[PDB]
Amino acid sequence: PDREKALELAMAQIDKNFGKGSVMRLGEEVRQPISVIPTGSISLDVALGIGGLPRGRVIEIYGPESSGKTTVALHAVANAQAAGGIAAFIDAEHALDPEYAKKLGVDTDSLLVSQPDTGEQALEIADMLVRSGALDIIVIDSVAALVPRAEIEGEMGDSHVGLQARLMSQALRKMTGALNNSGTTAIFINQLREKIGETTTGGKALKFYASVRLDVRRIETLKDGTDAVGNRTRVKVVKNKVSPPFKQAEFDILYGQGISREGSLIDMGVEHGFIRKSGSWFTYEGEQLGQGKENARKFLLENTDVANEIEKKIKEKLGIGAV
Ligand SMILES: Nc1ncnc2c1ncn2[C@@H]1O[C@H](COP(=O)(O)OP(=O)(O)O)[C@@H](O)[C@H]1O
Repeated sequence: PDREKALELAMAQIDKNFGKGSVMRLGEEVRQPISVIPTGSISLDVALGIGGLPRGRVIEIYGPESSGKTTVALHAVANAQAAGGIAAFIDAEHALDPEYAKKLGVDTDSLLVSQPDTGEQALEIADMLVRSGALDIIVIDSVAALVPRAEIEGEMGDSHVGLQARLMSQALRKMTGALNNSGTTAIFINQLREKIGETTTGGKALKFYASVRLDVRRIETLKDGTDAVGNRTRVKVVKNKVSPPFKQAEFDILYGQGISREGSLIDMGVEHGFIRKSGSWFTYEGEQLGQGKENARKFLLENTDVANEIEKKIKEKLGIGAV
């Protein structure tokens, strides 16, 4: 017996029977193009292994409110649009701020929005839009807000049943195939609430249907020195059927703004040694970026020439023109 050979032969059958990515080595150096929608976060794109959210798949972005989920979802929509894509937003929360969305580059006018009467209706409308093949991306707001018609209308069986989960099951069971054929990426936003208790009724069916699952979370409030703007987010790719999972990314979303490009450039620039972080100060090839991630953030903002050559250097070192 020759283990490594016997193994590849197994993995081969494993994948052929259940799909590419059925099994893989955490340390894999992946080489499949696989059309993506840039998360709006460079770090998150790399963490995903394919440079963004896979197209034609079900994506779940779960986490506590205010952790950055909708922002990513919105940045994704903006990116799909820029590539001449058509986006749809199934809204069951009534929270979306189109203004903030425009700010993230979303063309709100061409954005389809639906505000369903019941959970059923909501997924059914999503399913219809999907199989028309016209959509590149479709975001469903709040997994939990997809409450069953029967619950919406007064219907007390004292204890009723576990219907909403089945609602998300049967719905994903028939949508996935269409998404695959259509190539539309379905992002489900899962707002986790209530202090204590990866799921929200349908998030249990979502757990198995998703090809990518993002654990978004707020880990820090950004500052100067008691000055704030917005917080830093940490995302954990807990499920990745297209690349080795369990990776992580971080980024800053300043208040009123989306993901800070410059921030990502400083972060990755340092960890990838392109920019030199000497204690309090930041430097890029002799040039002083300033003392304080913010000043450096600002510096990079003003000197667009730098940043771009830095972005270039980081981009090259990682994801370049493949195939
Ligand atoms: N409508 C808005 N106006 C200004 N800033 C916003 C707005 N929505 C979101 N933000 C910024 O994005 C951050 C994350 O918000 P969001 O991603 O919508 O929360 P969630 O994780 O529940 O989807 C907010 O803390 C804020 O920094």
